[PDB]
Amino acid sequence: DVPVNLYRPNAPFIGKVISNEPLVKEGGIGIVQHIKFDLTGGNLKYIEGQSIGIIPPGVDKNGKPEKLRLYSIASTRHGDDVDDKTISLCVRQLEYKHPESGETVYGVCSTYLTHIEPGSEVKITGPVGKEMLLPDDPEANVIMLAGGTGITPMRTYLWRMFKDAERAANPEYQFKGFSWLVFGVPTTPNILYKEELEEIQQKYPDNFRLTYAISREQKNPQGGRMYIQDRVAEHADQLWQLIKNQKTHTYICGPRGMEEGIDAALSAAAAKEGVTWSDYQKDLKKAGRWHVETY
Ligand SMILES: Cc1cc2nc3c(=O)[nH]c(=O)nc-3n(C[C@H](O)[C@H](O)[C@H](O)COP(=O)(O)OP(=O)(O)OC[C@H]3O[C@@H](n4cnc5c(N)ncnc54)[C@H](O)[C@@H]3O)c2cc1C
Repeated sequence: DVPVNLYRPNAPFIGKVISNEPLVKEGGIGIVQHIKFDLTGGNLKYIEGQSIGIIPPGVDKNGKPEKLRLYSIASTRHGDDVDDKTISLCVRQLEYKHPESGETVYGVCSTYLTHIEPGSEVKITGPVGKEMLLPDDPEANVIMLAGGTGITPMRTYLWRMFKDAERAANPEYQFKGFSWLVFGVPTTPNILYKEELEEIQQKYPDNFRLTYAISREQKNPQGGRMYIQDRVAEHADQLWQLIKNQKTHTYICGPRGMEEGIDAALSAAAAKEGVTWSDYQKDLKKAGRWHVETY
């Protein structure tokens, strides 16, 4: 039922880039791009929460052909234009420091993708992943804990749930539960998809809450920079009360090691009612209701 591995690295899909638009507005840190690809000519179907591979051209430092890098899909099953013809990605350009051979090193596939022109041919594999799937239940609660490009599967959920054209195209999924996004980025220019996320909250104030953790603009109560863990600590009691519902699913996506502060915050909340969180979390993972994808 769930589409998986319709294309594989030995015979990938050759898709064309349609658009490559900036998501980091002026004044932000780094480059993150929304890249849309053409899927006509082949049979690549996908659903929300899945990933695709991109194989970059040329060779590595050892002369061997470059491997795929996995990217979370930014679009719903229908694509951004709700036509069943496209797929989108949300790609950060990886750039880093001076003690790693050279002066500034740029990541291979992400610099390729972030500078790619419309009309160019791309090797696409997949879709992969059954870890970040949205339930078919319209009455489910969805907590979304996103850091940076961790917004990317959250975009696919929130678009399916709340965009007018998506609701018209999906008669079996008219969402009426509650969704909460806690989004951690460094600046207000770095709030990826800000205007559309804020449009959804103004249109659906009882069904979507939007919380920001903006590190260069806000401080936590200890005087340090505001991160996603601090906003989870601020709302730990509320989030635990929602997690107790049998129909609540929680999604964690973003940088590796973000799980640690979220676990500590929900541990203090769960302990007030005599529950050890690390054990309750194991049962949620078993039930398929605690979904993690960090990198
Ligand atoms: C399931 C999954 C989903 C993902 N989704 C997305 C997504 O939606 N958007 C997105 O932008 N990315 C996503 N990523 C990460 C993405 O796959 C690639 O890892 C990333 O884009 C960098 O690939 P590259 O080819 O640009 O870098 P490479 O050229 O392979 O460079 C990466 C390598 O350089 C080193 N390196 C990286 N950062 C540093 C640092 N700060 N200091 C020192 N060394 C470092 C490491 O050796 C690392 O293996 C996802 C990863 C996974 C596993």
